[PDB]
This record gives sequence, C-alpha cells and structure tokens, in this order.
Amino acid sequence: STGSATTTPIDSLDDAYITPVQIGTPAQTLNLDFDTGSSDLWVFSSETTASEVDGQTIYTPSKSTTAKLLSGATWSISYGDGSSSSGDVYTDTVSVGGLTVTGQAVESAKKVSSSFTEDSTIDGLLGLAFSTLNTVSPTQQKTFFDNAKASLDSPVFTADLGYHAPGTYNFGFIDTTAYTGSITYTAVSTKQGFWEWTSTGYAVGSGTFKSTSIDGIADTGTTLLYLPATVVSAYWAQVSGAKSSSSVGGYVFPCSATLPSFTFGVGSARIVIPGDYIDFGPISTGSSSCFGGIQSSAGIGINIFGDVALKAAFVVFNGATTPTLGFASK
Ligand SMILES: NCCCCCCC(=O)O
Repeated sequence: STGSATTTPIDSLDDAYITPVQIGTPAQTLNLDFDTGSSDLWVFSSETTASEVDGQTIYTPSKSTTAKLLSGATWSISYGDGSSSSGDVYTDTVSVGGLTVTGQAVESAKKVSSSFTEDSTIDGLLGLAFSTLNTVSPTQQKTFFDNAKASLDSPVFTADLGYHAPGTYNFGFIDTTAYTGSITYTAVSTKQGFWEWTSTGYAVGSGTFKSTSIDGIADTGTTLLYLPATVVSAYWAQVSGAKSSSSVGGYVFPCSATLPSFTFGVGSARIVIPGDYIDFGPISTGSSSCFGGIQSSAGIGINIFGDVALKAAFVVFNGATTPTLGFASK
C-alpha cells in the first residue's frame, strides 16, 4: 500500500503545516500537524474542556462506529516550546492520503495548553518519531507509521514541505519526480527516539564550507533551524544590524536586510537554504525588526533541523530495520 497527502502552511510565514487526516467511520476529517519530533497522535475532541476549544474541528468518538475506548489508557505530553496536552485514548480507523490503519491509537485531548487553543488551524498532532517516545500509559502505543509499515510497499515516508506553498507527505514510496539529482542517505540514531543524524558542516552565503559534525534531529513539527551558538553567530554576523535580543527571544535583523543563504552538509552533499526562507517577518505588526529563522539551540539541549531546513529539501525517513535519513535538493 501507499498514501499521499498534501500538507499546507497554516499562515503566511510557514509557522507550521497541516495535513488532512480521516478518523473514524463515517470519516471525520481533522487537519493535523505531522510531527517527526514526537510520537503521539492526539486530537481536539468532544472531550476537550470547552473553554480550551476555539475554532478547531473536533473528533467525536461517539459518532464513529469503529471507535473503541482503550480502557485505562491515558496520555500527557509536553513539547519543547512549553506547550502541552493530555487526555484518554480510543482506537479507531485512521487514513492519510488513501493509506488506512485500523486499530490506531487516537489520543483524545481533555486538556490543551493556551498555544493550542489560540491556534484555530491545528486540530491535533500526528507523531512520526519513534514509538519509544509515545506517552500513552500503562501500555505504550505505536505511531501511525509504525502501524502502517508492514503494509507499505517500502517502509518509508517522505516530507516535501513547500516554501510559502503546499507540499506533500508520501507513505510507502519515493516519488522520483519530486527531487533533482540524487538522494544522499545518512545514518540515524534512535537512542533518544528521534530521527537523529549528524550533519557534516555548514556554509554562510557564498562563504567557504566549514567541515564540522553537527548532531541534530529532523523535526517537521519545529518551525525554525536551531544550531550551536557558534554557527548561528557566524550566520548573523553577515547581516548588518542583526543582533540577539533577550527581550524578543532570539536573533532579530533589520527588515530592510537581504539575508544570505545557509548551506548544511549531508555526507558529501550540500543542501542550500535560500536567504528568504530565513525571514520570519516583523516581530510585531508594523515593526521594522524582523525575526530570524536560524536561532541558537543553546539551552534546548539538542540541535533541531526544523521546517526552515527541511523545506529546502526532499527528505526520506527510511524506517527499515536500520533506519536512515535521505536528503535531496528539489
Ligand atoms: N516537535 C515539535 C513539537 C512542538 C509542536 C507544536 C505544534 C503546535 O503548536 O501545534
């Protein structure tokens, strides 16, 4: 089997991407944030505290003939941005882009934190990291991908995120028309539950490539590119007037600037992030200070190749027995 679904930016800055997912019978379609940095499929639901729902589409398990309470199971998750959610669990039929999994754990939110409530465009998350990170207790549950894997033509999914445009998540096949050149594969460590890999270095603009190992995660659920302070300082030093602002919470730059590109290494290959991908616009409406798309990972504890980096590539998440990650230009 295979699946193919379009993923669409939630706003003009590509702050996140939503992908339609069919849950239950008859289908209830919710727009979920596919997140290769976590491993829970959770949704706004008929059980979510009413004051914490503001415009989201909800899953109502009582209206699904295939929903079954997973008795005794609860979940609770906290993300790196400080947001959180928790609730109980149903199993139901879940389909993505024509690919169907029966008996998928659908985590129904009873509570969500304010940033979820305030974002009316995201109806929940669909985790695509390794199932060892799944938060369901007392019986840990499998991700949609892990449940689908045996049925897939090939045990892979691909992320092809657009810059200010829709893109595609494919399951079970590699679309050889969706990238240019060849795909460079690189080793993955699953020790922390993430798609964790080591970049071979970086360049700033037309500068020389610095060969240096940068361990980090491929995380579709993180907007920005978070790298060591040394690397990020070298980037922003090439932008007149750029500075790190503790009041704003990271690097800002004059909105009048033209940003240089940023290149990262994948083995001997190179992925180039155009400067425009690094512009996240005014810090507040009408401001002439703009927020940078490359930020320091110091204090996070891990480097994160988020959407800013991933959208510059066609990315293969190879879930074979020995997992690997592939990157191609596009
Ligand atoms: N790996 C990313 C974890 C955080 C995702 C948060 C998405 C949201 O606010 O809808």
